[PDB]
Amino acid sequence: YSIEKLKKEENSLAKDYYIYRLLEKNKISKKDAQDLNSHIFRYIGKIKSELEKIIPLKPYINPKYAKCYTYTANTILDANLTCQSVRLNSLVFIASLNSKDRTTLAQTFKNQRPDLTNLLLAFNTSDPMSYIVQKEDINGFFKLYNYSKKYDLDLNTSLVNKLPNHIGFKDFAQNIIIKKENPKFRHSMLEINPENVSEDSAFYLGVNALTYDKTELAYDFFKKAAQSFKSQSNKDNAIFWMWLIKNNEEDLKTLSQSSSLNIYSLYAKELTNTPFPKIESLNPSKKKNNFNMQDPFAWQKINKQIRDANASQLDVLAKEFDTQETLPIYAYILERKNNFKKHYFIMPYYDNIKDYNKTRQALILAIARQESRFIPTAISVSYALGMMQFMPFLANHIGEKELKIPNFDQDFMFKPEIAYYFGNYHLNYLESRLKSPLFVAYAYNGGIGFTNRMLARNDMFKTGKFEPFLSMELVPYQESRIYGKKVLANYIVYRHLLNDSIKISDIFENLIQN
Ligand SMILES: CC(=O)N[C@H]1[C@H](O[C@H]2[C@H]3C[C@H]4[C@@H]2OC(=O)[C@H]4C3)O[C@H](CO)[C@@H](O)[C@@H]1O
Repeated sequence: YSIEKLKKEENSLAKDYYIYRLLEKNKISKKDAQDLNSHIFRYIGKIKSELEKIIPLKPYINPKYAKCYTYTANTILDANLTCQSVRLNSLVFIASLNSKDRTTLAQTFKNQRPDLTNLLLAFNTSDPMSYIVQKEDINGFFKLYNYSKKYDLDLNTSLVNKLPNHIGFKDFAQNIIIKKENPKFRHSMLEINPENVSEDSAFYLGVNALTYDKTELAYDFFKKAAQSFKSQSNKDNAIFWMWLIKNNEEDLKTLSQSSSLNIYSLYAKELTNTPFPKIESLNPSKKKNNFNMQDPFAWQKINKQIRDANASQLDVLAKEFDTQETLPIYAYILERKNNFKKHYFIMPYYDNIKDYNKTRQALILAIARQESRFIPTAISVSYALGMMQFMPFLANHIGEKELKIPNFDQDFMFKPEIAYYFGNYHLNYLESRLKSPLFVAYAYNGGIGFTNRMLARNDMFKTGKFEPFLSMELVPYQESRIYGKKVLANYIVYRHLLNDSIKISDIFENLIQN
């Protein structure tokens, strides 16, 4: 489709994908690209940097403060007082000034903006973080952390307990704990009162406390996380820790009776001889309908209707799409429609995988459920394609160089036959090197480079009191940490449905290297 037909379609990730594809093939003229900013659902990342190679946009700065960016560190004392304050938002700017000008600007600002005063005087020292910490300036602490992550220093109880009141705190704690940077910051965060944190912050501080073997503080942190978490999956992750640390059976019972199906609730059910949860069964009699499951545009359309529906338009959609041909959509609508209380694990386009061994089938289906919910024409924000969410680099390399498919286009990933076959091929490569389906899941999402780098560390997936569950919490990419846990649960479930059950404790045992 030409840029002109693309312009007639609604903004969406599909449209973006296709505009990107013209860009990468250099088929968009400077003229085509004029009105094109209005035609991009999500102007971030690749399509942005690619369209800015044609029409650079170097904006934007408000007409108000335009005079203010005509001054440099050399001429800043000639600037009016508003301009002075604007430029001092940048800690790099402040670092650029000489110390005489910092002293002067610091006196100007001590009345109305002592935040500025403190940063100004801080950069007149060999250690700005220490100066800020001594003044207990919370806003300054975070501006310094964002400016430079290499500042590290011990923080007292008074101070650490103020940090969680700032929006930066969560990202700050997550980062330094899973990356294992700022050891003095980490050690100091052992004195945060659990009362003062909640949710993810509380959870990550529980993980922190485990790493220093402070199991009491860890429980309190995990407990506070259990009581505050919005989603049940996260509550469960926290209840599981509560149990592992103390071993109260009230905790494990709550976890075995969870409405959320996840690895922690599954493991707990196994440990308590609780029966496997009820998996729905969808077998629509209706054979097909009008809907083109191979049209990416139709999907994005119907996907917006499903998202933006009262739980009553849903029942109109559910019935419209209650067919064998639109089964993946049916299950998608149903999942939302029953408020995520029912467990849907379909096996669509099964003829394409029925001749693989059942353990392989489970792995493929588990990946596809998380990647796509089995939507053939699914496109991610990084433009990963189809049910198995292949990046176009990898899809083209497999399809052109390896499997030598004739007339291979990357849009072939929209075909179930192909998605499942390339999925099988790529998983074969990963399994043969990594073995565990959890490790395979990490590498399917984050690449095998990152996974091998992680497994080579001697603090990851080794033996230890709290292993392998602690390592699972310390996987360094957030997206991959979450992905693994989910795909693993999907794997258990699908092995079960396939009559190829495995104890999840068996999976956890083979995560440890001896
Ligand atoms: C289409 C899409 O955005 N897919 C992405 C996937 O997101 C799914 C999840 C979260 C949403 C999204 O599409 C769905 O149907 C739900 C299941 O997440 C993965 C990382 O975990 C991504 O690797 C994958 O590309």
